[PDB]
Amino acid sequence: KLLQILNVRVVGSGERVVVLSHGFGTDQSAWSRVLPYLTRDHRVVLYDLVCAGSVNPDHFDFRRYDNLDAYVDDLLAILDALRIPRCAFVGHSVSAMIGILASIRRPDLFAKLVLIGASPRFLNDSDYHGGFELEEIQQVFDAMGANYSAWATGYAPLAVGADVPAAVQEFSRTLFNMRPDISLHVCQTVFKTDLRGVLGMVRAPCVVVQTTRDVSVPASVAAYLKAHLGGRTTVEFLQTEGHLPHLSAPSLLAQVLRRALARY
Repeated sequence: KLLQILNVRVVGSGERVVVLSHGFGTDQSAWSRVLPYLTRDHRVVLYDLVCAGSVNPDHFDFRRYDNLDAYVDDLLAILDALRIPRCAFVGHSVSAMIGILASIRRPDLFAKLVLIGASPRFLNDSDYHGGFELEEIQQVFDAMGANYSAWATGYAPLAVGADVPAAVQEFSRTLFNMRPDISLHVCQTVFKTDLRGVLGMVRAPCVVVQTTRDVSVPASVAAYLKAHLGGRTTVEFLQTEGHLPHLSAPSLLAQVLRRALARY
């Protein structure tokens, strides 16, 4: 079942296992440029989220995946299936949220988290700056429904951030492959998620990767995570911008991953 359905791949080798888990609009191919920096040293597990365009969309149960817990269930089932008792987990965006929840459910299994493009809550609240307002997201949801292709075309370069045409082309490729109803549903699920209250339950050490601008993650979010995450947390800075550094600046991201994954 799950190992086939979610395109699970295990590559490299080592006692140090690391799971790479992609974000919204991409699939595991997003990791392809960083992957060669990890596989000499680590056993690496890749998989696609059930909402990825590279997964048959008829597996997407809208009821089941109404919250991120169901995505955590998939991740845990994959690791249990592979008989992995201990790993480091690298998660981008929605997968950083999944990683946080999964590390709380199973603190035995998650030795270290690396969180990229990460936020505990995207909507603003009283003295909390998430980056988004309700009326704004309502318009986003309408645009995704009215003309998904036009929405995706506009979003891709903004997510990449830096003027890196090859990264825009690549992210667009996978974004256009998400089924639009699934896309909208995931987008809604992420915007209703608020992990602020459970951050202190994370016991794993955490590296939060901050780029110099992310359209979906204000600069203040990383300090917030560092202040509230319950494990030993550091913020590591890349000297370039964007929400998708694994696509736009993979060599630089790989340096941070090699150091973060050295011991755990």
